[PDB]
Amino acid sequence: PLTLTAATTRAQELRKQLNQYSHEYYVKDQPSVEDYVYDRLYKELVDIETEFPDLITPDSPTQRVGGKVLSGFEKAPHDIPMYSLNDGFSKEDIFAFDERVRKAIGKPVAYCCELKIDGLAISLRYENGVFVRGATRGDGTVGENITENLRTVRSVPMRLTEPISVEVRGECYMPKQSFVALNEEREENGQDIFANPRNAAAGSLRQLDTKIVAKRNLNTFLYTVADFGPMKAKTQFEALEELSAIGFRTNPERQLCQSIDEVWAYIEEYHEKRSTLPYEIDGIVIKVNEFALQDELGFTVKAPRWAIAYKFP
Ligand SMILES: NC(=O)c1ccc[n+]([C@@H]2O[C@H](COP(=O)(O)O)[C@@H](O)[C@H]2O)c1
Ligand SMILES: NC(=O)c1cnc(OC2CCCC2)nc1N
Repeated sequence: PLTLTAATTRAQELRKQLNQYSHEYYVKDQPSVEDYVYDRLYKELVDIETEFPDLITPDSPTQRVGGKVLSGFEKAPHDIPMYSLNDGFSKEDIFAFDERVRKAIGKPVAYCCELKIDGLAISLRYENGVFVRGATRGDGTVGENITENLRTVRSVPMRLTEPISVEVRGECYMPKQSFVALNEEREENGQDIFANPRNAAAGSLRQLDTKIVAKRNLNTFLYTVADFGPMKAKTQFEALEELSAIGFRTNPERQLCQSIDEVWAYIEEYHEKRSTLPYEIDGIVIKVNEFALQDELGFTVKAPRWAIAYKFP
């Protein structure tokens, strides 16, 4: 037989090994083991959880399939507000942004450049390493609590590597290939298609039945922390490294540019690589890298003064 005692220990072992495999596959996009190895262990875990349902834990990989059905979403306040971004549309707009930054700071300034992921802004809160809240940006100060749905998003860690208390923010999006596939499925079932993957991702995260959301193939890129916790980064480039280090999925295409000249070249570089990417972007986000200089520039009412988004038409 398998006793409750033996199963309690073995279950944790399985959770640890499977989540590590899930990390490599969904977060690093680089699995280490063949699928059949994962499926075999996963099946063993499912058997144990079926026999002893009390052994089911929130960080168990079986829970990714969802199950809960909400009546509605609760309000999710952001005490550290989630701002939006000021826009630029021309090479002149970007150089003018740089001129304003140098005027305010008084010296040449480095920019961390990121692809602008076209999706839904999310905030992920963790207590002692445990996922405890997921939320939409909403209006910047109050969004929707979509914790249950984001449990189904495989790149989102249910328990972090270290027991750290942090809230991080990024983009949840639907990959192109999944957008294509979902719309076909809607065509088959007599449904209106989504106009674009941004809309598909937003309609997905608005679903109240978490079982549907788990089927929707959503993914994430994290790019900032609202509350730092123990985190050590002093620059945006450092933050992105640290975010990867504690277990989040980050976008590999960011670059540290030491002149506005390098910024526009980045912009031209990816303005064309755009088509080759598995996800949609609507532009590029230019951030003053040093956090000390970001604080110095501060925020307007709408947006940070230390950033600008170059939009593609
Ligand atoms: N490390 C791996 O090879 C790995 C990890 C997670 C999921 N998968 C694959 O993804 C598919 C669905 O798995 P999950 O819904 O449990 O994530 C399965 O076919 C599974 O084999 C593979
Ligand atoms: N859509 C994106 O990919 C994206 C959006 N926003 C930001 O930075 C904002 C975060 C709060 C102040 C600057 N970075 C991004 N990469």
